[PDB]
Amino acid sequence: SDSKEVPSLPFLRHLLEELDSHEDSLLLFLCHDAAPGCTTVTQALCSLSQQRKLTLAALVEMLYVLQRMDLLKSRFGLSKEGAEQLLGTSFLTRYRKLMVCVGEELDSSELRALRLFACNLNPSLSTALSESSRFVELVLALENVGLVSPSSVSVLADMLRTLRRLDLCQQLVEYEQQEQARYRYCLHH
Repeated sequence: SDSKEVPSLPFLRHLLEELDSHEDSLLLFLCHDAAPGCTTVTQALCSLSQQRKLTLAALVEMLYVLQRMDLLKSRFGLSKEGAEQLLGTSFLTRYRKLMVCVGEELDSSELRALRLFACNLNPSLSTALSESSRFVELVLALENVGLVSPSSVSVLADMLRTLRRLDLCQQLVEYEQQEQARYRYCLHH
């Protein structure tokens, strides 16, 4: 394999010192499928390294999703457009990236309403959610009881529609339709 496409871990751990706790949570969520059981970003990166999934493209996509254009420039010499050329070319899935982005378009009041909608749909979720739960944590909670998955996000779309955020609802409906079409007629990132 070409080592050029694999940044060294030390270079990465140093990069991590630039992210705060919220950003760490978002990255851990992005690595949920590939790095199971991990609780720290360091663990997730090590797991990805072991699988040779921690490529230049993967890191660039992570930084782009986190909107850290400062780090894309300083660490990879890439402008926003340069980074966009790499989107969809790593292990990262459109499902996970979309969920992170939608979460960043919600304010605390909207997030609170969504958590309440979820607990009303399934009261069992109350023990997995609190007033400090982030959107990505709400998504994982829904996934863990089978309400949503990478192939089905209509429950979340419905919740967003109830919130009157038809714009976010539409992004999820369109994603589900795109994923369905890809699976059915192509047998995504």
